Amino acid sequence: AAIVPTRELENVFLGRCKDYEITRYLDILPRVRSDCSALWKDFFKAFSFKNPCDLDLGSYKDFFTSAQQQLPKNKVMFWSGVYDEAHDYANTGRKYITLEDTLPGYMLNSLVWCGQRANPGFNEKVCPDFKTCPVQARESFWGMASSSYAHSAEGEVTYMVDGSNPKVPAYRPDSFFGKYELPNLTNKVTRVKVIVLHRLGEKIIEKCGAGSLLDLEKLVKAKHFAFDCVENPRAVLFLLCSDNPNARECRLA
Amino acid sequence: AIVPTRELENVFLGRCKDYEITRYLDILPRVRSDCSALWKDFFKAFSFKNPCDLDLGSYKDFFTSAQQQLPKNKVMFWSGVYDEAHDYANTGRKYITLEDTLPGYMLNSLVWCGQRANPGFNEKVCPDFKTCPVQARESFWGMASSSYAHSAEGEVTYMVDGSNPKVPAYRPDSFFGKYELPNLTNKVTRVKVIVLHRLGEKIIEKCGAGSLLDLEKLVKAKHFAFDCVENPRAVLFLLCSDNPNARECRLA
Ligand SMILES: NC(=O)c1ccc[n+]([C@@H]2O[C@H](COP(=O)(O)OP(=O)(O)OC[C@H]3O[C@@H](n4cnc5c(=O)[nH]c(N)nc54)[C@H](O)[C@@H]3O)[C@@H](O)[C@H]2O)c1
Ligand SMILES: Nc1nc2c(c(=O)[nH]1)N1CN2[C@@H]2O[C@H](COP(=O)(O)OP(=O)(O)OC[C@H]3O[C@@H]1[C@H](O)[C@@H]3O)[C@@H](O)[C@H]2O
Repeated sequence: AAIVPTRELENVFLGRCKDYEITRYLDILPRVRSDCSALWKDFFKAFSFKNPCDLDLGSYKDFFTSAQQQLPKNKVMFWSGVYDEAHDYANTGRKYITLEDTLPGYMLNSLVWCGQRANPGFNEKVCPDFKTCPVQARESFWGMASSSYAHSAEGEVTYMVDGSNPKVPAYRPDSFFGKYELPNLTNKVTRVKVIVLHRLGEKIIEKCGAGSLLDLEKLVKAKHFAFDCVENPRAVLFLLCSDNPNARECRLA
Repeated sequence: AIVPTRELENVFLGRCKDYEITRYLDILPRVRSDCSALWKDFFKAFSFKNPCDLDLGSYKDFFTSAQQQLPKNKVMFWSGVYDEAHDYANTGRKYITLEDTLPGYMLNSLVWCGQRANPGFNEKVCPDFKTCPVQARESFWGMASSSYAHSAEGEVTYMVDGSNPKVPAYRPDSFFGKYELPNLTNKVTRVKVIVLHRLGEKIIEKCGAGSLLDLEKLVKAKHFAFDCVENPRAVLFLLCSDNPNARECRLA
């Protein structure tokens, strides 16, 4: 019913922020104008002195306005259900960008924090489990993060999905992609390129042009973008094969 | 002459704090010293001295403060193959590299040097990696390698470039040759060499020949077991991911 928050949240935030500013993605993403301390103030204002369950999509809006970078054309990737594979393939910004390579994504990835009403306005020892909050509160931070990131995409965007999960459709309207990313693609986007990941040794569940992927195809087209879809394209298959080289799908000529 | 990192202390302390609270928590222990104490040891090694006035001892206190116990069988060394080895080690999930440990993570890619005048480090320019004598040029990374190799236990892995016509896969004067191999202790049981044959490039070096034979001789003389493989499938597949039309990557 509870989760342990990250210790020294301000120090971690500011330390990640300074590391990023001087050393990370230097030739891949631009620097943000606001200094780390200003970004901290915006971040801490969004959630402090508020019950976690009262947050909503607007809570972190000003922080994301300050933190948002212009993103390289054609390079933005979204992912659903395949965090490791999508990040491994995107290769720390070198092939695609993910939210986690952007400043706000990088500063807060993996961290846990919570406001409270009593002083000092946040809790550094215990946080309620967020499943108890309404969905707009639970999704307050990462939901706005995704919206702001998607809204900055231009050119082709790529969406990597799990095609091997019989319980979770490749495309779902209520996922972060469906709820915060796709609806925020602007007319600067030209094409949605879907990569369907079929895990090695698992029954194939979803296929391009069928089920939820056909629903997605229709929606992308109704939003006036080009669309393509590939299953385990060679480059991704080789990546899966590196972690399971003796899988039947990885046999050499 | 090369460009020093801006805000060196802010970056060191920011990476130090990030690492302390959030990085490698399930694979490497925390160190006892706080980030401000580690800064103090690091800074005193080079500060208020001419930028070449260093030797292997200069960062002794920093490295002893920063050294972590390392996961048995998980240590990797590398020469000439930065991206491939780091990609394969996969930020500590499969192997550890020096760059995943606290001191390697903090200083990786940074540039700094001392000067005599206040503030005791040069924020404008640092010497090219060739103007200082060898024991000074290798002072920080040499001792990082020494300390790291000395903490290795069980099987260790070494990835080398077998496709470089100018530079042997193994050299006694590389960091591995000079600082790592000689610091492997009796807790090490086996040196496992992985030879990278870059895709589409001529093979220069192979297991059981050339400098790999020299290495095998030395490893055995230390009573460690030895094996060597060229482009083992897991590594080949990683290479292929970035170049899937290469002839080495044709599938059944
Ligand atoms: N992260 C690092 O900067 C680093 C630097 C030096 C040494 N390591 C460690 O020694 C082993 C790799 O050095 P070594 O065996 O000499 O391999 P390389 O031949 O690839 O050289 C390693 C780094 O050394 C850099 N390099 C570049 N120029 C110089 C130089 O003039 N003098 C000098 N001593 N090193 C230089 C080069 O860009 C490489 O990134 C490895 O197992 C790590 O545990 C890591
Ligand atoms: N804690 C984090 N959460 C999230 C990041 C993130 O970096 N960290 N997220 C999302 N997110 C939240 O974590 C899950 C993963 O859902 P999952 O079902 O795997 O995929 P979604 O489409 O819901 O979310 C992935 C989407 O938003 C970023 C990243 O840029 C991807 O393109 C999702 O349901 C949200 O509740």
